[PDB]
Amino acid sequence: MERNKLARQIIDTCLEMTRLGLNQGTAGNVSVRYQDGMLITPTGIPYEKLTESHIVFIDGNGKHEEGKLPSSEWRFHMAAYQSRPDANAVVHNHAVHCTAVSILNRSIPAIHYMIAAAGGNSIPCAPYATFGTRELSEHVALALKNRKATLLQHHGLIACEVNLEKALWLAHEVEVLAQLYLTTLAITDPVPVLSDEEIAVVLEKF
Amino acid sequence: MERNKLARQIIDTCLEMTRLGLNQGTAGNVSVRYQDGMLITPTGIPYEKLTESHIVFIDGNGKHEEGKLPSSEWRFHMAAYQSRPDANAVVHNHAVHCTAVSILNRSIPAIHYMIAAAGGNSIPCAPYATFGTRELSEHVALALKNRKATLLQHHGLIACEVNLEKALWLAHEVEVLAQLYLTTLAITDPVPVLSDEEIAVVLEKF
Amino acid sequence: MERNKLARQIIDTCLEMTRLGLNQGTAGNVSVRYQDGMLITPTGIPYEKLTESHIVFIDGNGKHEEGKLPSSEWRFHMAAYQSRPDANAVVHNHAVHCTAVSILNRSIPAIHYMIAAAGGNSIPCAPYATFGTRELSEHVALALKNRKATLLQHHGLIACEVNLEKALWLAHEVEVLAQLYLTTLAITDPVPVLSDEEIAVVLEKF
Amino acid sequence: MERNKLARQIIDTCLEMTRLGLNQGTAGNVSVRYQDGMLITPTGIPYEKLTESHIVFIDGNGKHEEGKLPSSEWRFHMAAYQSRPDANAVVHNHAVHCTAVSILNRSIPAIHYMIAAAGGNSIPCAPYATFGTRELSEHVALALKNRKATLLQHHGLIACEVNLEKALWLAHEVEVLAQLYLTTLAITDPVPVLSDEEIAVVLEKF
Ligand SMILES: [Cl-]
Ligand SMILES: [Cl-]
Ligand SMILES: [Cl-]
Ligand SMILES: [Cl-]
Ligand SMILES: [Zn+2]
Ligand SMILES: [Zn+2]
Ligand SMILES: [Zn+2]
Ligand SMILES: [Zn+2]
Repeated sequence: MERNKLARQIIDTCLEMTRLGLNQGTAGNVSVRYQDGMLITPTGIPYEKLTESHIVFIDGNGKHEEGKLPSSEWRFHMAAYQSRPDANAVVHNHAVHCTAVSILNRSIPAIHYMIAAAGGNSIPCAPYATFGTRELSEHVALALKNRKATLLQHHGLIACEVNLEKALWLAHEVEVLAQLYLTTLAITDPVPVLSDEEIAVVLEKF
Repeated sequence: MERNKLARQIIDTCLEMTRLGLNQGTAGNVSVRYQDGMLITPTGIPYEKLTESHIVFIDGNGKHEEGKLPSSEWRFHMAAYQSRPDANAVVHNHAVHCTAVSILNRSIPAIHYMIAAAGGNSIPCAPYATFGTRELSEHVALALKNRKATLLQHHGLIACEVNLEKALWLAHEVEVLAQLYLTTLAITDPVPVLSDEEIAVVLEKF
Repeated sequence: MERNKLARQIIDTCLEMTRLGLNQGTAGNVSVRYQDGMLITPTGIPYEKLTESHIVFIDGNGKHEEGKLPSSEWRFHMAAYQSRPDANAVVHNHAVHCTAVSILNRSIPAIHYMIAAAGGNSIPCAPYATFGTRELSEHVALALKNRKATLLQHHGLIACEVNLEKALWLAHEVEVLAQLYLTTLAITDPVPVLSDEEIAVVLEKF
Repeated sequence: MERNKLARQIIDTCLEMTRLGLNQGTAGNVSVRYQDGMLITPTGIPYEKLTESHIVFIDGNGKHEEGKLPSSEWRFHMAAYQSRPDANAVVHNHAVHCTAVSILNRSIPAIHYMIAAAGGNSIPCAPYATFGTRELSEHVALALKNRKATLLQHHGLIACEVNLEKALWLAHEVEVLAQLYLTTLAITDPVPVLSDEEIAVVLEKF
């Protein structure tokens, strides 16, 4: 674990996240668990201007290194890490389809077998609270108790995994599931779903 | 403030606007406040052929330099500048989702907290008037009185900010909000929204 | 008018058409009026393998040069040229949104002022007939009598103008109008439209 | 037929499949009939890291070469080859629009004349069974009896042809048909379709 290799990967994740079309508009933030705190993207610097030197470190007490301002949404990354001790990377964005489903304040049900990737038969939707607020942190910490990803009402998506690319994958996969959901929901409501049992089998094979 | 640095930035904005997919089809126009008038993109020259020498200057009386024809939609950029004395850059386009919402002649309500970026709890929709017409100018001037962005009925979007990239961001952000609106509107009407008060809090934190 | 400059432009149009996302899937065909016949893209050669030598010439009697097979849809390009003597370039594709509207067998009404670009207050939809059939030719010739573009039922789009880039623009603009149509149609039917008179004014300013 | 030329083409297909936007999210798998077995993409290696050496060979008894793990979905490629003895390439993905239609568990009817490309007047939808399961193999083998492509319920798409690019084309064409279907279905249900007879004519001209 070297501070700079981790910093390079974070910028690469931010770039790749723009490449898949998850980033752009409000823009997300990425972080990796590090030492006692975490390394997180800074607030207000477009991925283009980013460099290893812009990545900020927040320790265990929420104290960030002097002269650097972490993401304005840094509080819930810590809630992510505290809630899922197995997570080493948190990716947060305001991707279009995820955000739209959270505007309807709905969980995404087992419409496709890959939903097992988040750890169960659903992608939850955490209740609304002002961004960067402590109450929002509880909402998300509670949602990630049993799921690796959650939607944030009238907000976006937050997904975590053991490393950055698996976290990016998950986040990207949740956009896909969100889009399949919106698309079929506009034709039939409720949308057909796989039973909990089939999901159990898939979870088994995963 | 150097005429040519500003001209280069305008072409870059036009290029970037095509990159985000806002431009193309009818095509937009960009301008920056300058001296007593403004520097605006010329009518009928695809971003590709553009150069610093094509950027036209219109003074305070609406007089443009000889041999150059400004954008056919130059009149409402002036209405933008006159209405918002704090705006130094106006970006206008006919982006797909913004235009679709203006076809329904609806304002975009507080469906996501970022709507506070336009200065309030909504993105208005100005009434229709022929393009390049003076009546259209009033409609837009009235809409931008209290908002940094407005939709134009059966037309498109017009957004302004203190500089070009913030204006481009806003314009891009309004497309996102427009798309979240259409998507959820096709499933439920009315779409859930944040109360004016929550918006007030966000405006506070912004 | 040099056979090879025209051939290079056609391949460029085919490439650009793929770039805007109009081409791909079934794939389109482009042609330019030439001498007594026309120069048209050949059947079954992906834009990538294309070269000036693949562009085929069909004379006035429908006879093509030996050893080269023109587009399987060459018959209606001739109907385009015969119907609109002012057209020097025909672009045909099976773009997604245009094709979807033609599946509903609906004309696109005056939902946006740019519809005047096709020459009136609507984009018609020609009746169905097997592709490469002579009856299909009449359907399209009749539709282009008074419009520069037309949709083909359960088929796609065909647009013409005085040169290739204006034809490409139009075709691209019709996809935009098609998409605005589908999007608002899924929320309200009928979709609000500009009166014939407003269109008349726009036609005047165009 | 050289093992390595085939391996290079498979990686190129995987890359191109990402380029059209079919791949990404769950990710697909490609294979080519080879000797007594087939050459298939390996499980868990992003197209970027892929190389000729990662392509795995499974013989006729389902035995794969030591030290290499084939795609977790290799069983139904064999069902593809056994069902369609004329197929030499199978492309499988979880493309967005195909998957959404299979979530509704609907076949795609003759909404556009190109549907004849799959061999008839429809694109079927095979019933659900756990991935990599033998029962899923029967479902797909039965569906491909008379069609070159089939959708897999709550899963994705599987298309085959005589070679890789024709298989890629078909797969891409099915996404298009899937999208035209969803789009018009959200406005009218049932969506207008061409009669079996018209399809017969097209099949004739194909
Ligand atoms: Cl549970
Ligand atoms: Cl107000
Ligand atoms: Cl008329
Ligand atoms: Cl049959
Ligand atoms: Zn956020
Ligand atoms: Zn305009
Ligand atoms: Zn065609
Ligand atoms: Zn699969």
